[PDB]
Amino acid sequence: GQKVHPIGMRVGIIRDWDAKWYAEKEYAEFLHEDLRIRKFIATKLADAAVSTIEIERAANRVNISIHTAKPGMVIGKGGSEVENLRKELNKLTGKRVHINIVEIKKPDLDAKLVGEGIARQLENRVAFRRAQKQAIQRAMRAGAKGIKTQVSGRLNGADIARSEGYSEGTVPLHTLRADIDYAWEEADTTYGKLGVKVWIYRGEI
RNA sequence: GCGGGGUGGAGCAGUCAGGUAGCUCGUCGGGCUCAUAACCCGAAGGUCGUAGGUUCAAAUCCUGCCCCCGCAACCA
RNA sequence: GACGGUAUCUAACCAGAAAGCCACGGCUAACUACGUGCCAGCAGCCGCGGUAAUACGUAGGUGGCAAGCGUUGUCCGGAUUUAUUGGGCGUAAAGCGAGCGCAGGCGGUUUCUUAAGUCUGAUGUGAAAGCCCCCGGCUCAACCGGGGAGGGUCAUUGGAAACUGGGAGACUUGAGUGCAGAAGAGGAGAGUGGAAUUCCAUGUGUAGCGGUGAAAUGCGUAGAUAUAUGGAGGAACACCAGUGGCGAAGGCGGCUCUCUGGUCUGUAACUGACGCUGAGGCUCGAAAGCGUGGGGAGCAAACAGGAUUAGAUACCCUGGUAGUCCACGCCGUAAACGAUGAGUGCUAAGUGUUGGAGGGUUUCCGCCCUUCAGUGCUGCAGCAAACGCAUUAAGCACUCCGCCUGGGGAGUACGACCGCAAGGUUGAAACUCAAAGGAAUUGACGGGGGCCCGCACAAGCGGUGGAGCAUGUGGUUUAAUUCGAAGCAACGCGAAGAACCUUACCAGGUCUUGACAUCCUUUGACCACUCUAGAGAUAGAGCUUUCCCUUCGGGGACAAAGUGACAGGUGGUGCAUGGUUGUCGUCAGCUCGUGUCGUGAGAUGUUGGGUUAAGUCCCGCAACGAGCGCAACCCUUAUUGUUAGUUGCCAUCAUUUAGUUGGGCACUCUAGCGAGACUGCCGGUGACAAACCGGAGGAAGGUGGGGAUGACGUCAAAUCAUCAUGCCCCUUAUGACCUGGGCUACACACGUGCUACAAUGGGAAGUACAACGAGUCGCUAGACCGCGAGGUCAUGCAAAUCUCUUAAAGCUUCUCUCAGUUCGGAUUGCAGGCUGCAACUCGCCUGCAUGAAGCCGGAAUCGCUAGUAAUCGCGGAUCAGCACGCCGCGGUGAAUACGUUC
RNA sequence: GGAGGUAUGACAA
Ligand SMILES: [K+]
Ligand SMILES: [K+]
Ligand SMILES: [K+]
Ligand SMILES: [K+]
Ligand SMILES: [K+]
Ligand SMILES: [K+]
Ligand SMILES: [K+]
Ligand SMILES: [K+]
Ligand SMILES: [K+]
Ligand SMILES: [K+]
Ligand SMILES: [K+]
Ligand SMILES: [K+]
Ligand SMILES: [K+]
Ligand SMILES: [K+]
Ligand SMILES: [K+]
Ligand SMILES: [K+]
Ligand SMILES: [K+]
Ligand SMILES: [K+]
Ligand SMILES: [K+]
Ligand SMILES: [K+]
Ligand SMILES: [Mg+2]
Ligand SMILES: [Mg+2]
Ligand SMILES: [Mg+2]
Ligand SMILES: [Mg+2]
Ligand SMILES: [Mg+2]
Ligand SMILES: [Mg+2]
Ligand SMILES: [Mg+2]
Ligand SMILES: [Mg+2]
Ligand SMILES: [Mg+2]
Ligand SMILES: [Mg+2]
Ligand SMILES: [Mg+2]
Ligand SMILES: [Mg+2]
Ligand SMILES: [Mg+2]
Ligand SMILES: [Mg+2]
Ligand SMILES: [Mg+2]
Ligand SMILES: [Mg+2]
Ligand SMILES: [Mg+2]
Ligand SMILES: [Mg+2]
Ligand SMILES: [Mg+2]
Ligand SMILES: [Mg+2]
Ligand SMILES: [Mg+2]
Ligand SMILES: [Mg+2]
Ligand SMILES: [Mg+2]
Ligand SMILES: [Mg+2]
Repeated sequence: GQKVHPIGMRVGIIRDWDAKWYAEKEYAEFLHEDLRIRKFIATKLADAAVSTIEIERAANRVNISIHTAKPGMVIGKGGSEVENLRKELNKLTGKRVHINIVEIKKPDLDAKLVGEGIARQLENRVAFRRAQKQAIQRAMRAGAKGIKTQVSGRLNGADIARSEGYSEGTVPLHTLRADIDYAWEEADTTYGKLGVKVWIYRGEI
């Protein structure tokens, strides 16, 4: 059957909100500025392994923390690239933006990056079994307590869609204390959308 | 000309022996079934071919007339 | 010298004139694009084609072969698929139903002999050409020539002599005879016994009997059935009785006698291979059937009647003829079965039993051992596709016979033989299919079995189906009644808000780089507002008309224009998809790694014994572990310590109409941090286990109550209108703007609701008790106006402070008095109130008037196991306004569960 | 434990 979102289930139990601000009358305004901020960054930094955006609001300011496995690319030479990002965000948001780059250690354990990686390979006509197996290898070598991956759609151009997935170790989706990262990424192929889902189980909380 | 028949959609009673219009299957509506059949429950469908008489009252008795069916309509 | 100026040779000249055919899904060497969309076509077989075809057609490539390449036809091969080499017959095709036997095939030991078979030597011959072998010739090869070899079940002749055969002997083990015993439903004939059924007669006796799931037909007051005593007649033989016995098989069951077959065991006197098998022939051969003559109790095709049923030419019931029985003569077939031909020998064991034999003990009885022949069970080796067989082989061998060669057409046709007939025996082909089949495996299923669970049923309570109305759906209607959902799992569903908007539909009016983007662009503002026209969109006017900066060259931020790329689709396909969801179901399962078993698919684990809500745990186990689920971690609710004490609270105090003010946070409460339940404690049961039963303490006890949490998968289930997206389609349009209409249309059918049908009530008055929640142009106190909906001035509160919000059921009095009513409140008239630019189509509310059906609801059907159902209100999301819906909240608060057949 | 005997359901997918 259908399963609860692994992150939505643990938000407020062991996982915290990414939108780390409070508001009453500007809640609607702030929320949809965040969506424009998140959408803009996902376009500007599509080439950098940007995983988590945390937004904090202090009066007229907007503090934005960007987690990236390629901090050097995001920053650029002498902060050229991030500085061009604050100006673009300042124009977009209409207020002061501070951008904080955070280094993602162990990107092989970050579901979004792993899912994005598998998605890119499928777009290169890489064997879908191969793409998932080597993602599993990297995650386990990085020390994951377990990893689970799945690809759905018209695999290798098959007329009839099907889902093929692989797992290793433990992925206890019902254990609420388990720190299970999840991501869904889409790979657009010649035949249409392929859905890549990744579950990574790190040290339980 | 000799008989037989006209009553609900069809097939039949009731007609002799006057009082109250039904039975069989079917039709329609609802149930039951995944569905159909079977089954269950409700409803509808004729003032008795048609028009006069007799009577307190007729589908019934009397009379006519129109329809439908089997016979006959000529023998050495 | 016909060939003939032919071969051949030499010189010059030019790459110049000289390649195709088939195949490329697998077999099978060779792959991609278009085109086509179960069409056109391909195809040797399997099979391709249903709008993204390496299989159809074309092209480019590629493969094979090449002056050829392919197709068709024919033969051999592959084909062990007629098996001599070289197969089979328990269940796949295949053992004749069984015996007796002529011919034939085969046949024990041995001496001598022969030598037909067999083996061997020599000679003769097996023409030439041809294949093959050497050797030469043509420039090579083909081709030609020379020399050989090979080829015969050949003849003549000389040898050998084991084996088969012939001849003369000998032998005793096979086979038979004798002698001595053993058992038997073996057969035939003639008698005979009891039990029971039926009929008949006679008493007794009185209204039923009989029968089925339930009934009826039937029998009986003309005396039944039952009961007693008898008589008649037919058929079959209870107990004994037993994978017990006998027989070739079919078969044979009371007892007695007469005639008669066979088998088994000892003995070892006799014969001396006399044997085995056996086409063709002959004999026997269940049951049904046939003929002639008897018999006829019971049973029972047919048949009759009664039922069942949609129909029943059935199953069921009541009857009942042939037949079943006897004699004689036919028939000659059966899942005539061990679905396993006969004879012989050989190849572990264990244990029953029938008939014998021998010995060792036992007083006998019997026990012990050895053995023969049957009959069973279990089980090695071996065999087998497996199932299984296994000294009673399906094992290892030899002999003879029968039979088989894909399924269907066929055991049919024709012919023949046999038969009284019914039919039997023998037995094809055309044509057709690419399968039929055996065993085993995993699932699913069963009107199979066992064990369990769930408001599944049962036990209850209240409903739905009837009425009115609300709402969704079908249908119909319509210019449109937008699209989606359809068994559970569509139908108060997407819609948590259709008057306009929404809106996707329709009519009319309109626009064509566009309502919305990006990119180029240009002598920069654009909007905005104003007026006319217009339903409006829109036009035609007036009027204003932009910033950032750097050095002054400009650029960049934004329009707005221009123009071409492009935009735009709630257009299609949820059978191309991602995501999301329902569903089985919070049911307990679903698997993997390694090992092991199996030829194999698979199996094991995961089953078994317990236990649990649970694949929960324990124990056992050819398994040992692991993962996804279960459980736990999370939320809420029930008790409590501590910290905190306002806006919450008021016990001890004084005060106020007031928890008011002072004062205090003690209690309540709010909220963080903690405490508490863990089978932890105790008794019993249990396999020293898991666990179960009860107990104490405790606010809470065994998951405390509830929630969140939904395994691998299932239904090509839902969604291309949330979004996204492959492919397809539209592009002055299927895009876009506007006003109006529609989505709310109504002869009808269904789903879900609401309100009722009254007195456990209606009406009036008085009085009490919640919780979850919401609030800024919002929630609104208080006062005043209005019958009311509400209006007016005005107040507090961005809020455990103010407000919505004095909850309704409830309780206490009064009234009504069973009435379609003082029940019910549909429908309609009139008059108003709000929100809105506007409520005619289409809003909600109010007053007055009006006062419909409905008297508790057919078949059928739904929810619920307690703070639940039932009933009562309250808040919220969407929302200007608008729900009887949805989500949540508290009040009051039951009935029942024996039990698991359905 | 094992063994011989006593109503209906298009076609493709
Ligand atoms: K082909
Ligand atoms: K052979
Ligand atoms: K036989
Ligand atoms: K010889
Ligand atoms: K005898
Ligand atoms: K006879
Ligand atoms: K024996
Ligand atoms: K054939
Ligand atoms: K409906
Ligand atoms: K889907
Ligand atoms: K295994
Ligand atoms: K506390
Ligand atoms: K699409
Ligand atoms: K879409
Ligand atoms: K309703
Ligand atoms: K209703
Ligand atoms: K009262
Ligand atoms: K309106
Ligand atoms: K009702
Ligand atoms: K509202
Ligand atoms: Mg190939
Ligand atoms: Mg082709
Ligand atoms: Mg051959
Ligand atoms: Mg068979
Ligand atoms: Mg057979
Ligand atoms: Mg007979
Ligand atoms: Mg036969
Ligand atoms: Mg024996
Ligand atoms: Mg019940
Ligand atoms: Mg109703
Ligand atoms: Mg659909
Ligand atoms: Mg509209
Ligand atoms: Mg409109
Ligand atoms: Mg689907
Ligand atoms: Mg299982
Ligand atoms: Mg488990
Ligand atoms: Mg076990
Ligand atoms: Mg759980
Ligand atoms: Mg579908
Ligand atoms: Mg689309
Ligand atoms: Mg509607
Ligand atoms: Mg009444
Ligand atoms: Mg329950
Ligand atoms: Mg309640």
